[PDB]
Amino acid sequence: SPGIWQLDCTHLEGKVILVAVHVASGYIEAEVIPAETGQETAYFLLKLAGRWPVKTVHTDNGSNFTSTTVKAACWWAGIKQEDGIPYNPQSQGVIESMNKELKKIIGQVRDQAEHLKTAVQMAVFIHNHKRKGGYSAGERIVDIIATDIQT
Amino acid sequence: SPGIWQLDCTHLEGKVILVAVHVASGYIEAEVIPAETGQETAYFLLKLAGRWPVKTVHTDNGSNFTSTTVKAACWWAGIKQEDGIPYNPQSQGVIESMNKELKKIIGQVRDQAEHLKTAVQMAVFIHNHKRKGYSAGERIVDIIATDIQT
Ligand SMILES: O=C(O)c1cccc2ccoc12
Ligand SMILES: O=C(O)c1cccc2ccoc12
Repeated sequence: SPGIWQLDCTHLEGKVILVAVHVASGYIEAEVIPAETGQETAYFLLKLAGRWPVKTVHTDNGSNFTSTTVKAACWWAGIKQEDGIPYNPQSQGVIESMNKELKKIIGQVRDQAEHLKTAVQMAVFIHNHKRKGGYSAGERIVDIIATDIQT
Repeated sequence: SPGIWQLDCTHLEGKVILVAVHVASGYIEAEVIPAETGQETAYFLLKLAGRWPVKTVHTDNGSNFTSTTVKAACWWAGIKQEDGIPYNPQSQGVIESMNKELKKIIGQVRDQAEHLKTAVQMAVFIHNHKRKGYSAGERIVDIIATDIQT
């Protein structure tokens, strides 16, 4: 479904990496923050929704589901906030594996980057460009949404 | 072409807004930074090229064109760096008008945001969703989707 994203928060080097995954394509955006607060999560979702047509977000935990700053940004940006409960459980494993994959890439580039934030963005780039066509996630998200626009 | 972006740096509230415009669609990504440096520009290009299929960037000035750090990020991300000289001169007035438009949006949301960086991101959202009949966000997806199919 073209508008559905999942939030995912993972830890590395005593810092937090906030990830949004476009569930249908596997495409991601990510940022490093010093910790997951509502204010950070709200800003991150605002950035995401100005860049892709975000209709539904599965939030990553109940604090962010509850957070009034996150609810304000979802209201502002037109995003329906949902809980992120894996009523389908293969769903949990998909995210865990991506966190493992991302950290692996971060490790592979870590020495090319002075700051963790550069390595995370190199990781976003390699993730989004990897051919799986085969098509990449970046190709899949564009195809999904462009098919959707023809409606 | 689907892969061509232009960098654009504008100032407001004694801060700098770095903008990348996807030239064919008008779609933008922007960030606030304390000053335009090679390091900031390099990191911004790295983020953009992980998000969209960036093939050529028209750099905004000669310092960023020259910058070793920007050249390094362009190398890493597979981006051809080009100067941004207005070869067709209508190019130029297009950017100035966009900067004026953005700043207008920023003023209209400014009071809903405590920090300039929130207002800038609200402005990117309004800019990219505005219908002109398709929005810039729809145009960039259609352009690149058409591209992928060949
Ligand atoms: O390869 C593509 O067409 C593509 C489309 C949209 C986003 C990204 C990020 C890396 O590649 C892409
Ligand atoms: O509306 C769309 O399909 C769309 C596609 C790609 C990006 C953006 C940003 C807001 O809207 C979009």
